[PDB]
Amino acid sequence: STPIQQLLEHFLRQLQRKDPHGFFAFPVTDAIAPGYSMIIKHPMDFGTMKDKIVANEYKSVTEFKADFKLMCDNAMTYNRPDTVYYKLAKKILHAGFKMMSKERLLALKRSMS
Ligand SMILES: COc1cc(-c2cc(C)c(=O)n(C)c2C)cc(OC)c1C[NH+](C)C
Repeated sequence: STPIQQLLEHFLRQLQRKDPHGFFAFPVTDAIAPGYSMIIKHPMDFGTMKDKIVANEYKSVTEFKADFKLMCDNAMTYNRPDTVYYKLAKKILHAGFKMMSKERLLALKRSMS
């Protein structure tokens, strides 16, 4: 494991703790969400993000945050605002962006000195 992989695994574990039912753990299938593949063209989930960390496919925290944002945005696009998925996606998105904020990453960058 490399330092970037350990950092991304830490952020991913913290985000995944906010989804105890595993709604974001693996891809959404059309069987459990009719028309999903017809509405969501760039699917994303925590399991795919984990595979990308293990394969060393993320060059930066910005790329990781972009996948996290895509996952939440997909749930808010497919699902209406009064649904469990939309509400959890909104809660998870705000918490993840606070955790990986520019202030937190600037403090972490300054600690690399
Ligand atoms: C009902 O259960 C699930 C629901 C969703 C889900 C997740 C999201 C983000 C979504 O937008 N939709 C529309 C759906 C249907 C995913 C699931 O598994 C990945 C499961 C099955 N789990 C064992 C709990």
